[PDB]
Amino acid sequence: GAFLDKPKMEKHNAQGQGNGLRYGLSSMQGWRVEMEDAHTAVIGLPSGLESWSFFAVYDGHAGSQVAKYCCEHLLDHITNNQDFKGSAGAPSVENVKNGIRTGFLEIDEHMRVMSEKKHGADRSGSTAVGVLISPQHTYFINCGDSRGLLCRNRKVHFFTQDHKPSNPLEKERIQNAGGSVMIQRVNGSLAVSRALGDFDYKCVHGKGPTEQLVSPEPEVHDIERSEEDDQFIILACDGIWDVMGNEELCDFVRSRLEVTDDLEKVCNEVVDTCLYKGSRDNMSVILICFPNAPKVSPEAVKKEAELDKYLECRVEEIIKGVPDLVHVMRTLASENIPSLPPGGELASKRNVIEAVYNRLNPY
Ligand SMILES: [Mn+2]
Ligand SMILES: [Mn+2]
Repeated sequence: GAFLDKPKMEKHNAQGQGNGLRYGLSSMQGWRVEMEDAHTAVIGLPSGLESWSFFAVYDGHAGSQVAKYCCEHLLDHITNNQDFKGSAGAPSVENVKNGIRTGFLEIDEHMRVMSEKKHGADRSGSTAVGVLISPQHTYFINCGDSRGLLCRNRKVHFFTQDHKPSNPLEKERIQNAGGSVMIQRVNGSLAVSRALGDFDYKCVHGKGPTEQLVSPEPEVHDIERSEEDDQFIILACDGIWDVMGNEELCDFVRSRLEVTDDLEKVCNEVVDTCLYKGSRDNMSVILICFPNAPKVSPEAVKKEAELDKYLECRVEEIIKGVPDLVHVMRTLASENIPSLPPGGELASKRNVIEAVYNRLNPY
């Protein structure tokens, strides 16, 4: 159980475009000794689902094996089961909703036999959150305390409910399986009540797969798509949500979008803003934009240039002693500066403040 001396801030990104979608993503190790986050991003799906897309963030615990496996294989376990292909024509809401349940339980069990057969030593587990997007529906999927949300019409239209042990239904299940919730943890150890893997928590004799201490059962929500009102979707692991709320991040992402159409950069900003707000976990963000996502605005760009220039002068004028960056940040915060990005605050502006500090105090 360890942190690094200094955070690994190297971004891993991806992007793509298709089916009237644009997407960006950013993943960062941060203060943690390991990177155990994984993700999927694919526009255009096999077997006659060309117009479908799928995205997901996977937050691994006690190693990355479960996450990494899910990130390569969860999609086919979901679409290649009889429940997903039940009816004859294109799959229905129930086909999709059940297909995901079956796909989740079947990959979990599949990993359990692989781990048994090969004598595997890892005792890892993983959250999953994502959307499966059809020409007319966004199907949110959640299993764990990773979280996604839909921004529609400038507002938080929907978000996923984190599976926490102390949530009433999860508490009920955990107790009926002969465990308890201590403070916020399953038997005082595990911070999530749902996850793939974690097989040591799925050994309760004579209880179903979905009635163990930790369930792999997903929660699925069908939201009907809205060409006119749908703006963007954020998926991210708990490393983000720990330090930003739904509305905030939603307002922040908007404010960034009005400045770039570069989505990897928007995801970098979210991730950095969070590290600077105190987050010490691995972080991974996916941003998927619909055609009526916020547009780059000339005025917004100008306002950011003006703010940036202002922040640069404030840094120099403060330097006059020679205070360190931590102290300059302190002074700047005490100045109560207007027009900082919404949700992001001073933290979302540290990269500008620090490059300036470095220009003026390089040694
Ligand atoms: Mn993790
Ligand atoms: Mn995490």
